Amino acid sequence: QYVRIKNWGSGEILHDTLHHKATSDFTCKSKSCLGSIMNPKSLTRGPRDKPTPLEELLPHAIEFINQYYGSFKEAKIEEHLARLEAVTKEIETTGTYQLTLDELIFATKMAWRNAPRCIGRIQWSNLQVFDARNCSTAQEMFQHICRHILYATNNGNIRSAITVFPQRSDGKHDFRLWNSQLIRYAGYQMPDGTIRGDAATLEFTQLCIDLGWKPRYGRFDVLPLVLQADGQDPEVFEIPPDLVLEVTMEHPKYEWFQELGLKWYALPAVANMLLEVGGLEFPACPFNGWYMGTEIGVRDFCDTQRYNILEEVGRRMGLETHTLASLWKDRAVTEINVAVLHSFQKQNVTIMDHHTASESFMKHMQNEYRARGGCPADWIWLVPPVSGSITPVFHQEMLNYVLSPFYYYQIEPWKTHIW
Amino acid sequence: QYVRIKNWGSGEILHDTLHHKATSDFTCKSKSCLGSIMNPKSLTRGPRDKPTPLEELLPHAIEFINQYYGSFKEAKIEEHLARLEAVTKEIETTGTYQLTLDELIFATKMAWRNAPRCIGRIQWSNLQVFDARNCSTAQEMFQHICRHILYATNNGNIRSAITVFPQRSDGKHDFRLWNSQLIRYAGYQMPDGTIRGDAATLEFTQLCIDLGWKPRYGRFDVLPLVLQADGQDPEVFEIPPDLVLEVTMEHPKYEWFQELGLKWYALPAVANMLLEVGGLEFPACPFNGWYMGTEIGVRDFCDTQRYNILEEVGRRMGLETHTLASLWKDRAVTEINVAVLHSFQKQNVTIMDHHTASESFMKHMQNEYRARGGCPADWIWLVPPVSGSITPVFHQEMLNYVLSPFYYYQIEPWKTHIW
Ligand code: HEM
Ligand code: HEM
Ligand SMILES: N=C(Nc1ccc(CCNCc2cccc(Cl)c2)cc1)c1cccs1
Ligand SMILES: N=C(Nc1ccc(CCNCc2cccc(Cl)c2)cc1)c1cccs1
Ligand SMILES: C[C@H](O)[C@H](O)[C@H]1CNc2nc(N)[nH]c(=O)c2N1
Ligand SMILES: C[C@H](O)[C@H](O)[C@H]1CNc2nc(N)[nH]c(=O)c2N1
Ligand SMILES: [Zn+2]
Repeated sequence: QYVRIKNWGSGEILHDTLHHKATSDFTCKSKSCLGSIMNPKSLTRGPRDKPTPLEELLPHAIEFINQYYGSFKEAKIEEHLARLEAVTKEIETTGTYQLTLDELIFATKMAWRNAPRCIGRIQWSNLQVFDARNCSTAQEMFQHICRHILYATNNGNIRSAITVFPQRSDGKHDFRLWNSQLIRYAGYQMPDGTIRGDAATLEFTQLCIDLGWKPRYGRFDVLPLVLQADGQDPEVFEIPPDLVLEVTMEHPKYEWFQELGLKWYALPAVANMLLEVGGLEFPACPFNGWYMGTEIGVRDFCDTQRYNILEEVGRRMGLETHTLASLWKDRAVTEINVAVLHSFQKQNVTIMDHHTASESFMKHMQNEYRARGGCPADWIWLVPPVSGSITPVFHQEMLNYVLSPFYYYQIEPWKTHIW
Repeated sequence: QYVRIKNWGSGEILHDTLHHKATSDFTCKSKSCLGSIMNPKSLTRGPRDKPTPLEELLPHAIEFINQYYGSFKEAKIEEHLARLEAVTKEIETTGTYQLTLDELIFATKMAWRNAPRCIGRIQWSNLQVFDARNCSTAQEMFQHICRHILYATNNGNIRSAITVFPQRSDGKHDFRLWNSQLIRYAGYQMPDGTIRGDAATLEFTQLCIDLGWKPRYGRFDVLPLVLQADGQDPEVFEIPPDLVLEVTMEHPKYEWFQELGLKWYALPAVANMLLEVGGLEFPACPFNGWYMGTEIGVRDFCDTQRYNILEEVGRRMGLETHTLASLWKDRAVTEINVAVLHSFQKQNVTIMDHHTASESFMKHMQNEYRARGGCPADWIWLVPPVSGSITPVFHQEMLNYVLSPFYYYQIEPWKTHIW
C-alpha cells in the first residue's frame, strides 16, 4: 500500500502512494544507500544510436496519452480514444510520433513537477513553452535562444520559460546545447597555476577557445553559446550583450562591499538536460525560472570550488578569520546573502530568499499529496546550503523516485560526439 | 568491485569496498530512496522473545571472534583458534557466550566506528568501558550510572565512556533504561494547552509522573532515571543534583541574553540504544561523548518542536521579525550558537563548534578509507543544521550501510513491556 512519511516539526504524517508508479531502479541498493551521489546513472539518459524499438515506444506512448487526457477535468473519451488510435498509426507508419503543442506544454510542466531536486515546483503550472521543434540550423537555434533570453529576462521581471527544440530520432542527428546554462561566466587558468573567472567552467571554457572563441581572461566574461543542430558539429554564437542582464552586488550596509567587484547574471536557465515524455526524448530544451538567494550568495560566491570569496568577505568584516571556532563563516556567508538579496531587489530583478522558498515547497508538498498522494523529493537538494534546521523542509521526510515525464542529465556532448 | 565516491570541493575520488560486508537490506528500495526516514526498521532492533537460534548465533559469533583477532597487529593464530573453539563449546553447552572484557572494549569502539550518523567518530578509539554485565538490580544499575555520570562529567573536562549492562538472554529478562538520555529536561503540558519545559519529553515525562515522580513544572526540571533490571518493572531514581553539571547560557556581547534564562546540561549520553556484537545484544548500555555546538544552540533551543526560542532572540536583537526575506533567522540562530559555544568555554566544559567537527570527520573519513576502504556515513545526519555548504562534509559523497557491531534503536520499553 502506501509509505508512511512524517514531518517532525509539525508531527503531521503522510502516506506516499505515488512512488508505485516509478520507472526503473533508482540510485539505491537493497542493502546500501547512495542517496548523496550527485550524478547517478539512474538520473541520466545518454546517447542513443538507432531509433528506439517500436515495441517499447508504443507502450510508453499510450501511457503518456492516457496520462494527458487524464489531466482533464471531465474527460473527452472520444478525443482520448481518437488520439490513442491516431498516435499508434503514426508510430506504425512513421516510426515515432509528434506531440500536439498542448500535450507538449503538459509534458513540460509535469516533467518539472516531477523534478525531485527542485524547490520552486509550486510554480510548476506557470511555464512559458516556446515550440521550436521545427528548427533546423544553429542560426535558428541561436535565434530561438535569444527570443527566450529576452522574454525570460523581461527587463528584470523574470518569467519562467522553456524552448523545446526538435525531439531525438535515430540519435544520429541530435540537437544539443553544449553549454550547461544559457548565460554563465568563463573559467580561465592563468599560467601561474591560478584560476580566474569561474572554476566550474574551466573545461567548457577551454573547448570554446578551442572552437575559435577569444578568451577575454576575466572573472566575469560571459561564455558564448555552442549550438549543435541536426547532429552536426557545433557552432559558436556570441550572445547580444544587450540581452544579458547582470546584478552588481552591493551591501545595504557595508559600502566596502562594492570594492569586491561582484556581479552575476539575473537569469538561471539550464541548457544541457533532456526532457523525456511518452517514450520521446528532446536532448535540447533549455528552460529557466528565477534564482533563490543561496544559489548565488552561498554556492556560487562561497564554494571553495567556485568563486570562493568567503575569507575575503570575513577579513573585510574584521573577523577572527583564523579561529574556525569563532563562527566567522556563519557571520560572513549571511551578510553575503544579504548583499545578494538586496542587490537584486534594489535593481528590481526577481529573487527569492531561501526561507520563503523552503516554505512554499511545504505548501506544494502538501498539495501534491492531496492531489496525487505523492511528491518525488530529494531531501539533500531541497534543503538550503545554509539554515538547514531553521527551515521546515529539514524536518520533513520524503521519498525520491523518478517518474515520467522527467528531466534527465546527459553526457557531455564533447565526450560522445562524432566530429 | 568498489563504488566510486567523490568530493566535489576537492575533486578527490574514493572507492568504497567495505559496503560489501553489509548485513541486511537497508532503508532503500531498488526503485525508491527512503534515505531521509529517521527511524527506519533497518536501523532498529526490537524485543526478543526466546533465545536466539543456535544455528544463527554460532555463525555470527565466529564472525566477530575472527574480526577481533583480525584487529591485531601480528596475530595470535593459537589464541585465535583457542577462543574459536572455546566459544563454540560455551554456546553448545550454555546456549550463548560471553565476551572477554577486551573483546567488549573492541566491540564498543567498532559499533561506534560503524555509526553512520556520528560526526565525532575520529575519537572512536577513545572510549572508556565500564563493565557492569554482572549487574542484577535497579539499585545496582543506578549506582553504575552515577559512577558513569561522575566519571564522564569530569568536573567539566568531558570524557567519553559507556556502561555495558547485562546482555539479553531469553529476552524475557532484559535490562533497559526507559530514558533516552541519562540527563534531560522535562516536558509538561500546562492546562491552558501550553507546553512548558522540553516538548520532546512530554510523553516520557508523563510516564515518570505516572510512576510516582513529582512534577516540578518548569523549563529545566531534570527527569529521574527509570531503570529496569533483569526484565522486571522499572524503578524511579533521582540523580544526585551534585552529579548533573549545567551551563548557564550568556552572550559574550548581548548582556540582555542572560534574561532569556537558558541553561543546559553538559553531558550528552544516549541511554536507549542496543549494542549488537557477535550475535549478542545488550539492550542497556548508555554511552556519552561531548557536545557539538549546533546540537544545543540550533536544534534544542531553536527547533520549533523543542524549546523554540528563535523569534524571542530575534526581537531582542531588534530584527525585522516579520519579514522572512530579511534573513533575521540566519542572524539569530548564529548569535545563539555564539552564546552556546562561549557559555561552555567560559565555564570550561568541553564543547566543539560544527566547523571543526565537520572537518575532523573528513580526516576520519580519509583514514577509514585508507584503513578499510569504506566508512558508513549518513550524509543527512552528518551535515550540520546550519552552514551546510560552508562545511567540507556537504560536498562529500558517502555510502550508508549497517555493519557489525552496531548501535540500533529499540522500541519504547513502555510499549513492549509486560507489567
Ligand atoms: C520558478 C523558480 C524556480 C526556482 C526558484 C527554482 C529553484 C531551484 C533550485 C534552487 C535548484 C538548485 C540547483 C543547484 O543547486 O544546482 C533547482 C533545480 C532544478 N529545477 Fe528548479 N527552480 C525554479 C524553476 C524551475 C523550472 C522552470 C524548471 C523547469 C521547467 C525547474 C527544474 C529544475 C530541475 C530539473 C532542477 C534540477 C537541476 C539539477 O539536478 O542539476 N526549476 N531549482
Ligand atoms: C566524542 C564526541 C562525540 C561527538 C561530538 C558526537 C557527535 C554526534 C552528533 C552531533 C550526533 C547527532 C545527534 C542528533 O543530532 O540527534 C551524534 C550521534 C550519534 N553518535 Fe556521536 N558523537 C560523539 C561521541 C559518540 C560516542 C562516544 C558514541 C558511542 C560510543 C557515539 C555514537 C553515536 C550514535 C550511534 C549516534 C546516532 C544517534 C541516533 O541515531 O539517534 N557518538 N554524535
Ligand atoms: N533556479 C534555477 N537555477 C539553476 C537550475 C539548474 C542548474 C543546474 C546545476 N546543475 C549542475 C550540473 C552538474 C552536472 C551535470 C548537469 Cl546536466 C548539471 C543551475 C541553476 C533555475 C534553473 C532553471 C530554472 S530555474
Ligand atoms: N554528542 C552526543 N549527543 C547526542 C547523541 C545522541 C542523541 C540521541 C538523539 N536521538 C533521538 C532518538 C529518536 C528516536 C529514537 C531514539 Cl533511540 C533516539 C542525542 C544527543 C553524544 C551522544 C553520545 C555521545 S555523544
Ligand atoms: C554530495 C552531495 O550530494 C552534493 O554536495 C549536493 C548536496 N546538496 C545540493 N543541493 C543543491 N541544491 N545543489 C547542489 O549542487 C547540491 N550538492
Ligand atoms: C527528516 C530528516 O531525516 C530529519 O529531519 C533529520 C535530518 N538530519 C538530522 N541530523 C542530525 N544530526 N540529527 C537529526 O535529528 C536530524 N534530523
Ligand atoms: Zn537510499
